[PDB]
Amino acid sequence: MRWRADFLSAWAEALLRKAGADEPSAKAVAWALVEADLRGVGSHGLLRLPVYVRRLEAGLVNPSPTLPLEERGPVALLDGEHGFGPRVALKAVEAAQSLARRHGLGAVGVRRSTHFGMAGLYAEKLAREGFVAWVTTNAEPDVVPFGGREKALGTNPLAFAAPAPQGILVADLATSESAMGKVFLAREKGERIPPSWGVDREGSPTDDPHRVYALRPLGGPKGYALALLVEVLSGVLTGAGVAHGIGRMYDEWDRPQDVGHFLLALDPGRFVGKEAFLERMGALWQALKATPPAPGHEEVFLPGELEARRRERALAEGMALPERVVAELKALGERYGVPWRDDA
Amino acid sequence: MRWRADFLSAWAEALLRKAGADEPSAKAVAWALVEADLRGVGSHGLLRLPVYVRRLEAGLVNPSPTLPLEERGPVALLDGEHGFGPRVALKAVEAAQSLARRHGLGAVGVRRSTHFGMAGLYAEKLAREGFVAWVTTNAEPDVVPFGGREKALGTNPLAFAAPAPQGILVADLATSESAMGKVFLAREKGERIPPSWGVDREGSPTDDPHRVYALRPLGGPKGYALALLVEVLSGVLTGAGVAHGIGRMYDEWDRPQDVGHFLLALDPGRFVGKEAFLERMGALWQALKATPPAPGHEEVFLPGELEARRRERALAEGMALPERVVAELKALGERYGVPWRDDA
Ligand code: NA
Ligand code: NA
Ligand code: NA
Ligand code: NA
Ligand code: NA
Ligand code: NA
Repeated sequence: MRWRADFLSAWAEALLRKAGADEPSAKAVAWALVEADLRGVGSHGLLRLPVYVRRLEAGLVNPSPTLPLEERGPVALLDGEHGFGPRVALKAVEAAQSLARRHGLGAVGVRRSTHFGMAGLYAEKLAREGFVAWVTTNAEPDVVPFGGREKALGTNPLAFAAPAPQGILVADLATSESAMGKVFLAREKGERIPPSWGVDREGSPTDDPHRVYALRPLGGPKGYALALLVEVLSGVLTGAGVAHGIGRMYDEWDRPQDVGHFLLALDPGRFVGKEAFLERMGALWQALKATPPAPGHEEVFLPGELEARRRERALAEGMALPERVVAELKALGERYGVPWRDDA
Repeated sequence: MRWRADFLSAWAEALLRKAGADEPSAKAVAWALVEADLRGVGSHGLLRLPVYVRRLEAGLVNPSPTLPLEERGPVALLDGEHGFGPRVALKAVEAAQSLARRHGLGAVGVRRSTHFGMAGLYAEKLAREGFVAWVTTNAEPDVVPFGGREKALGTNPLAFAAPAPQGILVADLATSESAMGKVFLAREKGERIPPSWGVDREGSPTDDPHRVYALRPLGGPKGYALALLVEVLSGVLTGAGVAHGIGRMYDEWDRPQDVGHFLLALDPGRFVGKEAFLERMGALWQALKATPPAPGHEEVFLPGELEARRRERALAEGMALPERVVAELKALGERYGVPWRDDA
């Protein structure tokens, strides 16, 4: 069962306004979640709308932040004022590209934000402006450090993007084996998960998403190191919450999260040159596509390539949603007087 | 059998001078390789000296580069002129910290360099100057892309570092399951390797380092995406060799490599603040050390922590080297009239 993305986008925005979010915030969230679904990244799509709205309802999210920005040369600090992550992140994107246009590069350290959805969306937006982009965000601890048995770091994802003649190369990855959102998606779809993703409360691997207590770092020490890099850039460096100091969106309803983000935009025009960069990216892209596939693969794909293909398809045939997610969205619609669209 | 690091360092430098390297280049290489050995990273230690010298002998390395540097605000491009990687990289480090001191951040794109050893060494040096550091380098293809069966990308490692009250957090990781240097080390030590690291020429996993044809990306798609990020920053963006365009240090003796590197230094003083940054890093460090260990672990360690401990120990008790490496170094010493030190 597929749904009209444009209708769901309008619906989500309306529900958010009804819940109290101002116009730019409601649009930013509707955009971030639906865009994720379009690309086939359900872990960061409308599946998240219910908890996002509940956080607002509980008074843990700023519905209309001013978003103070302080510039210092090619560096800028953004105060999210506890606004919705997508709203905060989109302003960070604008600030980063503006700084890069003027100085050749721009770094934005964000504090007091909240879960911002798919990191790749922001990196992609920056790349569409002609910049090489690097975007990171920390999160409440859900992952054991390498060699440890208790949660110490968030899934702390990182995203990177760069323009190419063939399209936008976009990488989006949690530094743990898997993002927690994928565990949530499995729960909604009623599916088992790879047992290497996490362990139960007794430290044993489990393929039951409902029994996952903590996640494991990607490839042991390496994913652990990457999680720390993301933590330093997104949290320590910005003035935002750091690891255990970050409020848990799903478990702590006493105060705002204070999630931090880090965004860096680089102008290739200041390096090898804009035209040269694109031609070189094109040759790299071409080379990867020309690589003979491994068994079980029809061809090699660039990060973001399949996502772009899925988006086009979903915009034409509609986007899919798990029955359980729809049921929750319907209940949410009734709670806020913005009924699920029967024409969607 | 352990050896005096100071004696080996002096020996290597002398052999390099004898082979034709100028003073700064010989010192840079001796430094990079021995420092790697001290930290227990033999994959990037003196094990590499023989091939480095052979590259110089064959006329594929500039023994005394001028190292032209072009600054453009917080960005700078460095022409390695085919000099030894460590020599080129050390100048990049100096340029990066200088730019960061003036602008708050500094990015250096390096082209026409060669294998530079352990990336973590450069990130660490930058962090000791008070900066958050990010260092990457591309390399000739040795890794299959996710979904592919032929080599398309180098092990393309990335390193990150940041100062803390307890020490310097330093992450150093190849984006493939393992670095090729670890495969070489296993060969010298006469040990088997994890079969998940690479495949033989027929595409089958092998635990025999002598039969490894291609390596696999870290955790499939994620390591592949990370390798591309490193390739874009180190190669595409800099004007250096890109993937298949990079000369193979071990297999192609017709022309220089043209390896590229990317270095970024961030001044925390321009973000949350220098003092605040250190205190926050200290709390994060403390939290990780306080995490209960998993079975088989005595405690949780920070990236770079064990490496620092090993360095101190090696400086006091001497550094170890595989018998096969020593034998090759001895043959090298005789070839260049700089005999292996019997007092080492
Ligand atoms: Na209420
Ligand atoms: Na009310
Ligand atoms: Na992804
Ligand atoms: Na010769
Ligand atoms: Na000669
Ligand atoms: Na390492």
